[PDB]
Amino acid sequence: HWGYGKHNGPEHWHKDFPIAKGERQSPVDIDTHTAKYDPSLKPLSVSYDQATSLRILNNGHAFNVEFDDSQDKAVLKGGPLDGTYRLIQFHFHWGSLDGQGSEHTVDKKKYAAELHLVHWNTKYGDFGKAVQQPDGLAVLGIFLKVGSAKPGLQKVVDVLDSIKTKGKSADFTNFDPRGLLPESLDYWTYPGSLTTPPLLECVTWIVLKEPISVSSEQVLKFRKLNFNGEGEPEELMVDNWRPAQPLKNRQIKASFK
Ligand SMILES: [Zn+2]
Repeated sequence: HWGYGKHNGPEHWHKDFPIAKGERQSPVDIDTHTAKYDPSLKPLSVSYDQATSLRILNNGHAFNVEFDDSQDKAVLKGGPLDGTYRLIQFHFHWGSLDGQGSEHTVDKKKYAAELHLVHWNTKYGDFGKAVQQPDGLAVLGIFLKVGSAKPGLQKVVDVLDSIKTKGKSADFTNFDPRGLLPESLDYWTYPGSLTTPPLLECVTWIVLKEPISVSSEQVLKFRKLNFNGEGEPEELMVDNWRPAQPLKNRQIKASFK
């Protein structure tokens, strides 16, 4: 169907999803000199103490670590947000080479990968209703660079062998997403979209300034995943990132000077 290849990749998505050419598409390049420091932006509140991970799934485009979102167990508030948003899943985008893989860029710099922690606004009741609203989602984006290992990532890396191909899932309980955060919660924010079809313009993006470091071995394991299902020709799950889209009539704000 849509994907990341030569014949079905991002430049083709507008044919099935015309919002791909819309006014608030993501990702974008973050021009750090043009972003506006906004002193009215509050610190982010990340409350992940009671998070309940359940499962990890290869969906053919990335792998999602899924959470129980039927109660306020893992929530994001504050920052640019005016409500309570519940964590539903996180996943990554990454490259075939360490020099690319992120979706957002910073002064045109591409990082090796990018983590998206996806949350939905509880005033809309469920994720499927939230994506139909302009303030439905809050996505926390975190850049990954290759250097020292991230100890909190290793449990994810080690299960990937069990979900090599599209449609495979595995039990994945007791995973603590706090182990994926950098030290600082300084962030940029702007209004945008899902970065995969259906590309809905429902996201408040919150992109952290500080990257996390992961080891070369950790990202190598991401690159052993497959886009295909079992019993089909092997297509490595790499370069599953959408490039930067036009900023159009949007302002990126910074929580820091
Ligand atoms: Zn994503």
